[PDB]
Amino acid sequence: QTSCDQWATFTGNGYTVSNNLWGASAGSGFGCVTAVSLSGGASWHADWQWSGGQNNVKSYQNSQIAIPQKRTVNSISSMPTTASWSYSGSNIRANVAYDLFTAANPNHVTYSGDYELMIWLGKYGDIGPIGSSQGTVNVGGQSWTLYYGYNGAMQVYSFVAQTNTTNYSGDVKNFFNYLRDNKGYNAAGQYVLSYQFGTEPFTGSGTLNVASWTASIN
Ligand SMILES: *[C@@H]1O[C@H](CO)[C@@H](O)[C@H](O)[C@H]1NC(C)=O
Repeated sequence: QTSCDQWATFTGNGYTVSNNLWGASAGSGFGCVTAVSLSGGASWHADWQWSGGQNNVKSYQNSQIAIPQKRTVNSISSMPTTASWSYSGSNIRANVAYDLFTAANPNHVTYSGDYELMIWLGKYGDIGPIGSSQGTVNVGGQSWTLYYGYNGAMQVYSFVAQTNTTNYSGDVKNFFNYLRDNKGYNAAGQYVLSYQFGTEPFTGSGTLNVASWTASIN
């Protein structure tokens, strides 16, 4: 279905599509989400138009998978995912990214945590991730510009693709493994609270079409 309501969600078959316009207050405009199909993955698209709040994210329209029982990062064997998307619009200042929160407390709220892991498959405009660049890193056979910094008490790591990656296939476990082995990330004690994919827009007008998205925890 379709909806532009601030907190609309469409759930089914282990997937949830959310408008999640948490930053609508920061500007003028709208955001709508359309869930086409949630069978064997999520096919959907987000449409929006925003002005004002130059560097304030207006929302994170996204698709995510249900996680019945939280497990530690190290205990998980693989977190495979595939994504086929495209962005159209004008003066697009936004990204396309996976978003995952982890915390030592397995019952932690799922929209935040000790850490936030982002994987930006796309980056439009002069927008910037939380923190500062830590340089280039290789994960899953692809190069990424890694960003790190605090957003309050929470630590945020953002792996930003160096070219828009519209057809992606990877294992999120590779990213956690990188942090565990290079940043002292406590993979043994951190639980994966969420596994999401969507777009954080700032200004402009755009439509993120997600022809296909799959994600799972094994
Ligand atoms: C993604 O595509 C837009 C539009 O061509 C471009 O401006 C931007 O630099 C690209 N981003 C990356 C990470 O290549």
